[PDB]
Amino acid sequence: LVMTNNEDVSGAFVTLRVFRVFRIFKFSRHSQGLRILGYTLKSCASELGFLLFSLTMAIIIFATVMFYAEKGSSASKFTSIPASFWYTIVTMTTLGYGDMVPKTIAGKIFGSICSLSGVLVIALPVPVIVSNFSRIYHQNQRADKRRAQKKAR
Amino acid sequence: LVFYYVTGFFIAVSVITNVVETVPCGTVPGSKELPCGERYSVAFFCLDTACVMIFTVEYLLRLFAAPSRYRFIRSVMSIIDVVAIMPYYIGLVMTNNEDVSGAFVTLRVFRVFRIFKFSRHSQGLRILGYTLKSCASELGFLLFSLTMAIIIFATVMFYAEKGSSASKFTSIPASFWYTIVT
Repeated sequence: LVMTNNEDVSGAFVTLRVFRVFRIFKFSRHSQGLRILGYTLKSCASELGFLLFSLTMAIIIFATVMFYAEKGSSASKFTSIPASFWYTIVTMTTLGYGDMVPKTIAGKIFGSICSLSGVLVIALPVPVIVSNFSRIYHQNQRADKRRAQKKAR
Repeated sequence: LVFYYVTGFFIAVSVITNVVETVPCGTVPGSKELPCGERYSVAFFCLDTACVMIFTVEYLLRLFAAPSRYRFIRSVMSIIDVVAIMPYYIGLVMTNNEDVSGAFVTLRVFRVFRIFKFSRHSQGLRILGYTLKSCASELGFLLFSLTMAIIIFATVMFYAEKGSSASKFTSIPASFWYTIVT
């Protein structure tokens, strides 16, 4: 309202229009699920930090290696280390869009290593996170049943 | 505490600058576009030399106080700092005067190997290393199984899809890529 399209430029309004979806979170009080997932994200806060750090340095290492391996080629779309974060987070996560693929005989080796390394690195939190999700949900389940057994009395 | 919070600073500074030295930025309206790392040659030369200095000064005082001034040299971080620094000293001994494109990146790549100094900072990297060592029996079997499975499936796909129009399966060495992708 304050800034209706009279005083507006294309590079100034979507940055707040995007936030409109942020109202979907009000569903929290409706579903025990979103709130319990938030609580178990908070309870596991120690693990996501290590996941983020490991992911970041692994991206760095493998981006440098693939960059220097596949740098000199015909139209090698690995123009930069900032241009090989995309490829490496695609590979490490086993997406594989196929827009950038190595074509050396060294780049292939390092990509094949990169994919397994990503499978390894990312599979560290997903044990504990799902374990604690189950844990908190069963805790609340026995909580509700305990209160109900109290309401028997 | 402050020594730790200030030595964690310069590993990071070198990492970030080694990252950025490749970003093509600066249109250079006079000539073609250059990587930032070389157009500002002295800017990054000073940074690299300075962080080399900091790592060396840390390394000396680290070594000097070891019970075994030798068992510290066989350490897990000894070779870390050694190979962290050395590709600079060879960058001095072999400055671009005596250099060929196929001889210098093979040591320039090692520059990222200094990122491992973050080990003593985070319990995570060290514990992950210790559990890689504790599971050393399983990675061997994984490597062997992967290698023979690649062999088998590469041969099978090779002989199946060999005869086709532009069948890019020209070789068993040409069907390791496809099979480790799949």
